[PDB]
This record gives sequence, structure tokens and C-alpha cells, in this order.
Amino acid sequence: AQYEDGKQYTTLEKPVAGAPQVLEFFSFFCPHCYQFEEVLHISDNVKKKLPEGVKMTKYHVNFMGGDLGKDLTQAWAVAMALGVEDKVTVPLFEGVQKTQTIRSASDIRDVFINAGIKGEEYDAAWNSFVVKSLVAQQEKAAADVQLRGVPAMFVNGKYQLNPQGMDTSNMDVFVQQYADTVKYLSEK
Repeated sequence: AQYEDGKQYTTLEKPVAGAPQVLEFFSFFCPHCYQFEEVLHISDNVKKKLPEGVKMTKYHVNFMGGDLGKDLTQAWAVAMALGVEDKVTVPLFEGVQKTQTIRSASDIRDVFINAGIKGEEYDAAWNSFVVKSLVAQQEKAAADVQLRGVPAMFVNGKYQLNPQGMDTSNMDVFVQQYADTVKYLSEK
């Protein structure tokens, strides 16, 4: 076939019940994730090709960057709770990987302040049990698929995108192959 198991995707031998339709995992420490966000705009191109009626989920992971890695997962929980993902994603990526100006929880906080989230509002979110459970959800979703690498995308808790099986000579062509694969799996 044109799309074949173990080529553009792998099938999870252990399917996950009730998972988000389109589930993407990343880390602000993850170099391909930086590419995926700023150069390839994967999430956005996938969405442009997804059917009507599908929500898109994105979670941070703990297994990179040790102590700061966990702080970043809590901060992404804050970003999700406040609905400010689209204002902090780029400065967090660049703060971690480009300028290397993010080295503590306080520096993460600075990124949000600079993006216009109020101090009081951020610290209240940071310490809230709603963010606590949001952190829990992120961890549980990753644990359910035994996640050991990012970037990763899972469709309906059953299929896992396999970007190593797509050509990379051309970034544009890679992105559409990726997004079309998601569409196909969606319709599967």
C-alpha cells in the first residue's frame, strides 16, 4: 500500500482507550521540537488538514533537562490553563535553546511576564490544584504510551507518527507528508 504500518507510522500493540484524537508530545529541550515549532510549523499544518470536529492536544514531557524539565512541564500547564500557549511557545524555545537565558523557574516566569501575563496571575496559576491536575494529565498521557522520545504524535491512541520514514530533502514536502499521514490515520 501507499501508507504502510512501520513506514509512515507504527501501530501501538497496546492501544490506549479514551486518548485525545490528535496528541502531540514535546520538550523545550528537544532540538527537533524547536524545528517542528519554528521552522516547520507542524502543529499548524496538521490542523489545516484535519477534518471538522477534531481537537488537537499538545503536552510537555519530563524526561529531558532534569529539574528544569519538570518546571517546564508545570509552566506549560500554566500556559494551557491561562490559554496563553501561543505567546510563550517561541520565547520558551528560544530562551532554552537559542539564547540559553532560561536556567531557573524564575527565568521561565520572566518569559510569561514579558509576554504580558500578570505576576499575580502566573503565581496563582503556578500554585493552583488545577495546574497540578493539568501536570498530572500530561504525565499520564506520556506514561500510557511508554514515551521515551520526542517530538511524538499519536492519533486516537493507536497510531504513532514515524517521521524517519519520510523524505527530508525538502522541508515543505516533509511537512505535507507528515500532515497527510495524520489525516489518513484520522480517517482510519
